[PDB]
Amino acid sequence: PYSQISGLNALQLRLMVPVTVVFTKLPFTVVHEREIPLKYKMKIKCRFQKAYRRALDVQEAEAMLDEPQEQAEGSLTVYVISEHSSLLPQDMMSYIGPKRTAVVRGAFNIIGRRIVQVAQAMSLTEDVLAAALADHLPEEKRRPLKSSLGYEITFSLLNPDP
Repeated sequence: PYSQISGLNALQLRLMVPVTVVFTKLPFTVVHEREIPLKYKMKIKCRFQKAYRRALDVQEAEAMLDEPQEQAEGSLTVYVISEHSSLLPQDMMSYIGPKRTAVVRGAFNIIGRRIVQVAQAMSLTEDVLAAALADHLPEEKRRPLKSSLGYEITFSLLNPDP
């Protein structure tokens, strides 16, 4: 398939991260996306799809509210908490827990910027992909191990003087 290969020469990859924001008026479903410049024809564009769902009714909370069945790879789930909810310390405004669950104090642009910052911290920042693709980068960096179908770990104990 020479024609298909030539089409693949310029592949417009876009990456979608399903994030469901839960507030505690209008499901805005705002989408924030950006594209890091690549030196060659192939380009990428990370896309954030925020659901802005209303509530359906800190480590203690996430343990019981998170549904293990509703787990999707590369899908974040943040929870809006009150500006005085005291679930997290008042000096802490964003909480980044494990298992794709976050909490942000607070639709509005000011809070939406916080969700964007938290999502960038937890998924698909420009630096993560810069390591993955470096031949297309316009610039260390290549420290990450390369991709493979398998890896082998060997734990050797050196005993120079038995």
